[PDB]
Amino acid sequence: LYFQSFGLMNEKFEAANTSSVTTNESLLTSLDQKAAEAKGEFAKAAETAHKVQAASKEFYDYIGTLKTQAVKGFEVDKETGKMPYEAMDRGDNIDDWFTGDGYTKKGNEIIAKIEKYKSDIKAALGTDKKYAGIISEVEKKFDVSDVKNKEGIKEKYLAYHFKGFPAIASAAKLSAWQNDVKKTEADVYNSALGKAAVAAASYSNYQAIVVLDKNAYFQGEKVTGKVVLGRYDENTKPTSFQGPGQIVNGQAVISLTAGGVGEQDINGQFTFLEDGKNIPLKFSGKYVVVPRPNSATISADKMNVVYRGVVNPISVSFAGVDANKIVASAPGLSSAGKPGKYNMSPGQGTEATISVTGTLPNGDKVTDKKTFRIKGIPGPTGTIRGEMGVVKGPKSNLEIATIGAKLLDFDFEVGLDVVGFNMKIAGQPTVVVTGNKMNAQCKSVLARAGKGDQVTISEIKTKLVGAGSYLLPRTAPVIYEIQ
Amino acid sequence: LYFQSFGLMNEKFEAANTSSVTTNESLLTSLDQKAAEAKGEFAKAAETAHKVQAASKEFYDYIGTLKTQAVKGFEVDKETGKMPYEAMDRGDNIDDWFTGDGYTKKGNEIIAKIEKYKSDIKAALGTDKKYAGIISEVEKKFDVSDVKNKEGIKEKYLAYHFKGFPAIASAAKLSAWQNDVKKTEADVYNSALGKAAVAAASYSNYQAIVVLDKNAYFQGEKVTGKVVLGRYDENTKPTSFQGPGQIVNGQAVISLTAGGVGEQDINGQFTFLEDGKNIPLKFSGKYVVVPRPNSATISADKMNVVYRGVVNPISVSFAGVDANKIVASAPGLSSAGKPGKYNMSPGQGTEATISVTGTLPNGDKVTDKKTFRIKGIPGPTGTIRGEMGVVKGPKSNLEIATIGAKLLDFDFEVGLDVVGFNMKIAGQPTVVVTGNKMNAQCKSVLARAGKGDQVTISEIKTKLVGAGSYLLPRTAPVIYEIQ
Repeated sequence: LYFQSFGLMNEKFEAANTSSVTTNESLLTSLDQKAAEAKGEFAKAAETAHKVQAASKEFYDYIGTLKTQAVKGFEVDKETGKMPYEAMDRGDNIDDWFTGDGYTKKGNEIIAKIEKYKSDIKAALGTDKKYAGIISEVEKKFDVSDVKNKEGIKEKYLAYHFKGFPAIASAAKLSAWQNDVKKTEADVYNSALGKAAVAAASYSNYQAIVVLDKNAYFQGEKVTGKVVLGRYDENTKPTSFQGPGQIVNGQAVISLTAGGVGEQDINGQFTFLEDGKNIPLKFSGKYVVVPRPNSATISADKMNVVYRGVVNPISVSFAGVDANKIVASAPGLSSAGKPGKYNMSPGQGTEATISVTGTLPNGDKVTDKKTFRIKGIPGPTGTIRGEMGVVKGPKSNLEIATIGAKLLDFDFEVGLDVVGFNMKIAGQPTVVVTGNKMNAQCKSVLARAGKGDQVTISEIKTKLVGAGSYLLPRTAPVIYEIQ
Repeated sequence: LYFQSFGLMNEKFEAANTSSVTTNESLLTSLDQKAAEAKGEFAKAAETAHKVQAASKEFYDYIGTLKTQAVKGFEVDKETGKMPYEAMDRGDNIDDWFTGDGYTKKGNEIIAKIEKYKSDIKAALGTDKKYAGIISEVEKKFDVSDVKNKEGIKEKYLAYHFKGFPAIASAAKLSAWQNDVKKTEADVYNSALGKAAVAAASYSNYQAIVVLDKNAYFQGEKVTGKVVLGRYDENTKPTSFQGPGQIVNGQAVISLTAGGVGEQDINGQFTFLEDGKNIPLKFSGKYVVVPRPNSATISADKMNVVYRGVVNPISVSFAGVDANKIVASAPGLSSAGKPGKYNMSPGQGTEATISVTGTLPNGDKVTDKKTFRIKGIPGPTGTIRGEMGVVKGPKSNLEIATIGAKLLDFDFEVGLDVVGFNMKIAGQPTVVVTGNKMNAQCKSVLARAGKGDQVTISEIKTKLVGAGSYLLPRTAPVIYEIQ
């Protein structure tokens, strides 16, 4: 009596099919957008989803053709659109599917179509575990093997399910097959998106990398940095990369010729188009350009000497330390008026040690020292009229002469003054003289001298003026020969 | 006449429900395993999936209770398990759902149960776009508002759908509701896994980082490295991290006190448990420990001197260059037998330039030079019996005396020999002597000398032996005074 119950079942199933076309389209679009934007596995998943789209459509559409044939000759209402369910109690419309016990060319054609759907779905989806349940359900729901009846004899699937059935019951069964196709379809679209995203999120797609803040350290300094999981995937395809390199497996191998001097930046970015928004991941890498070593230390080992009573210029440098962060100290040491330039006037003793402390850019203190031998000024050489050794000329020139002293090859500009000496001519005692000139006593003692006679000037007392004033212990004697 | 068609519909739907319990369990397990292993978004998705599990179960089970009531009093076959479909043409069993036009306490109870299912699903799933279609379908399929009949009057949903219907038709409708619950369930399990994995794969979860091979360069050197997308996500939870730091947002901030000397490694790993396998991502970070600057250059500016005819020891060093990679050259320069130690014996000229080339660890060549002034050996001081100036004693001591030369405060061990001199006593001409001893001519010339008399020894010819032999131009004179 109740054909309305079959009418309602068909109404329910068709409403699910109409709702399904929009929801399945929306799921496919999500997968397409994800594939176009992120590529990799999402492009592999979209390829699968579209193969299943075409196999589901072919079958769904073909089912619609069989439904049309089942409801043939029944006028759908003009406004409501619903068929007269009470009038649909015979399956006369689908008689041409079967001949006697078997099928016609049409019946064998339906079976081959159901078969093609299962085969296509099986081929589109792989052998992958993620899809094994989807396939098993398709093969179960669409198992077209002969059905045993109450007697236990086998009946051909289409005859068993549709032969002599009410037209409305047959339309409801076919609408239920359409529900199964739409369900499987959505299952694949949601399973494909998930399989692809799980693969993209796999920790097999990274390399552990140490990024230290600097690569060179001194002992005791805090080494600082991070260890990150850096993407290492072929399927990682940035929309763009700006920087001194090209993308290979989601990374950029970078190179550049080191800039002039100081701290330098390696700036750029990756951009990713994701869910309609552009994702910029900017970077500012850092390196430093240091000057190459350029200062050798070349010293004469016997020359580490400072003279007492003179201003000894000293140069100080400490490679690896800025000239402004170098401090030299010692007794007798002062600044000379240029960076790293000092003056040493040694105190008492045999050695003078100059100590140097440098402050490194990290604030570290570094120390070195050098010992210089303190030497007394060399003995000057006595002179008569500025000549050394044996001075010749008239007796007259000796009487008005100045007794002096010279320091030969001495690299220091000093003042030398004779404060006394001893004069001697044969036959008369030595005259001790105060001053650098011949006494009235000298001139009288010389009255007896003439051509050939030598006058010795010895025990010359030389006063030096440099950094202080000193009475030098020894000056070489000088001789005058009258001619 | 056909109750078998309703029997088959119910058989189909129940077979889908039995198949669904195992497939939905398998989907939930995948999500649970992923949540336990990778956590983050997969734990958020599993929380959603379990809320929907309990709401679907409550409803599915309650539907089973209504089905039992619909098929009450019908003996299922002992072996086959199938109900007698022909015998089930009345809905007498579910009469207690309705009273007159309305419902009983039981009928209102079914409506409240359907309502609770939709509300629970709506509450379990959020307002998130990924789940908007799932919710819309639940609200559509389970819309329990009054249904307009053929006359256009509204009929209560349960009365319209189940009042006076064949028991087998009512069981099939309820089994179809069960199919909808299982479908929605699977939809949520597959949508939750996908939403979570898409979020985990989002490029918003990275920082672009420059990892250079070194941080310090000289101008012109190839700066080398990579730029990687390093994971920066709170939801990135490694199973373990070994290294000198702790994990914060999928990264490890690392620190250590720099080791002794040379190339050092920062070794460790991240491990991730994924799909039953442990994923080890090992790292070996590199740093170098360099010695702090320790060598100052302290020089006496007036002392950059080398003497002609002597072996002048020179020291050479070049900070930033290994002692074995330093090469010094100059005319007169040779090795002294220790690293960086040389000997200079200058040629002709006023200056000697020592050039130094260093080879840096990268093979680079660095050059510096220093000019030294070449000075002739200072004039020696003449001696009689090894005494300088004015030598006193008997005439006897003068006759057998050796005339010599001394270099005072000369820091070089040389050989000095007198090869000639001039002897002079008053009243007699100068005696020119070959040798360093008093001639027979000298001894005869001295026969006339006595107490008080001075003898001058001048024009001393000194031969020097150092690095070669030289006749020194000037030697200071010496005087003898007989007493």
